[PDB]
Amino acid sequence: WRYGGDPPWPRVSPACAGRFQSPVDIRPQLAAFSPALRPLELLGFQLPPLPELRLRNNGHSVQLTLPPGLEMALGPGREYRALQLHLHWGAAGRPGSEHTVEGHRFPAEIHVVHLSTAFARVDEALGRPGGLAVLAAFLEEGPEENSAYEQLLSRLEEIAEEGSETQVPGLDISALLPSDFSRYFQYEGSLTTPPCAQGVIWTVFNQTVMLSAKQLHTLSDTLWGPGDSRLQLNFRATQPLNGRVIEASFP
Amino acid sequence: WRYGGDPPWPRVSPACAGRFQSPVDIRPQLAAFSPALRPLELLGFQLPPLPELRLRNNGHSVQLTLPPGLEMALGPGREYRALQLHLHWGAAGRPGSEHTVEGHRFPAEIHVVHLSTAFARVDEALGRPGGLAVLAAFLEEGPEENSAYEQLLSRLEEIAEEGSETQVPGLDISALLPSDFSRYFQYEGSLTTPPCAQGVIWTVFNQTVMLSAKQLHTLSDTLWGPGDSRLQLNFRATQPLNGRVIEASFP
Ligand SMILES: [Zn+2]
Ligand SMILES: [Zn+2]
Repeated sequence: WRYGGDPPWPRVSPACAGRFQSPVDIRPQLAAFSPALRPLELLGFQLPPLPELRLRNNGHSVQLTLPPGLEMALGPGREYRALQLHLHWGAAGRPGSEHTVEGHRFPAEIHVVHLSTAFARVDEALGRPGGLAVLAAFLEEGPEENSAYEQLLSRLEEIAEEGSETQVPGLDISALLPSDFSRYFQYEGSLTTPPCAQGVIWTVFNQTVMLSAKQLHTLSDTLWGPGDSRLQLNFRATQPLNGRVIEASFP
Repeated sequence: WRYGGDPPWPRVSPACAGRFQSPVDIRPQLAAFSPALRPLELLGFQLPPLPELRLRNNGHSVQLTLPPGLEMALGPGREYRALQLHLHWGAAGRPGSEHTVEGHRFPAEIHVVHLSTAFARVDEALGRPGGLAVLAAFLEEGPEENSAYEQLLSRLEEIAEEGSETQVPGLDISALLPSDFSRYFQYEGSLTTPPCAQGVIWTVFNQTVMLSAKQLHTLSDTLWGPGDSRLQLNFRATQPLNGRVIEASFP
């Protein structure tokens, strides 16, 4: 499968034709304030330099495989383990976030994908309610260089080739996300690539993360995808809410 | 195991000492109004007289086995199939609801237990978030004989001894539930008997159902449990919320 080209995604996986897909356009006017939504809690995200982590150009994104012991709770009793993180981006002067806010697309977006602690593997969790959870944050252009992101962005040149990988030092994974874990939107949707399984709990932070213009250019300009094409605009089209209500942890 | 005394339930199932158990004390002023909570949808609950349904004294309650085709939804795409319903009650002049409201225990309680349609079998769903969903309603004393409950209550004499069972005509299962499907409390907890599996979505109706004094007496004073012993006071004590916030579908 590819972005913006065949083969249709429903031909690859029937679930990609589900009613309750991601990403979505977040309309904060239509979000339901839900004071049951408490601040997110992360454990084990401050990684030491060793062991190193695998960073891969899989031809659709750059993906960092996370080690065991990264624990995340959406609440009491809603516990998850982090599996991997990856990024979605655009191209020179063209935004490439997956989620939009009132139709506005942001320059890029980070997804941290987690498995519910009730499941031992991803394939048992696919399509099950709350089986997977994703933490998502928008990346915007800021004045300063983000030093947490520089650790990964400085390594993209090694993995320019489609299907290539490299080992990188452990880093503070939580420093790739916003500092405010109390303000977020939450809704139930899907994986945004095949197999597009539903039951995924998406949490989208209100606060954004700032990268420099150079950093954003490095992200969009360095990697190559399938065919002789640049790996760019690697975001799925907006999917309708279809009656789902997005919750907000703040009024 | 048995209600009242030992064997401590943790000795039978260590799961019963989990952090997120049911039932709980509902305190409506501390419940969180969540406008995303939509009216419950129940289709296929209006059963014809045939085929007949199994009604069983199992020593811990009276349980009606439900046929296939009772579909329930808690939300968009969050669907369930009904498995069975059973009751909890007290004894002469003593209430035996499981859930309580601000300390108040009601005469009795009905539990309609469902399986998430993401799972083929109950055993796969046990311990998985949202795997099972229970619809719970309080039973109260009113001036009139409840016609719906009378179809079950008039058959208890036939199954008085522990482990006996009879066949009853199909009935409208939705007629056992309260008037307003838009007004409920919701939280995540557990089965209230061993094996005390967690991940159970409990939906407790704001409105009650009314049975006559004669009907409540009949429920509490007809069935026999484990030993020459009456089947009475078959409720678990309330359990600490341990940080869980009870949500409400209404302000
Ligand atoms: Zn993604
Ligand atoms: Zn019960």
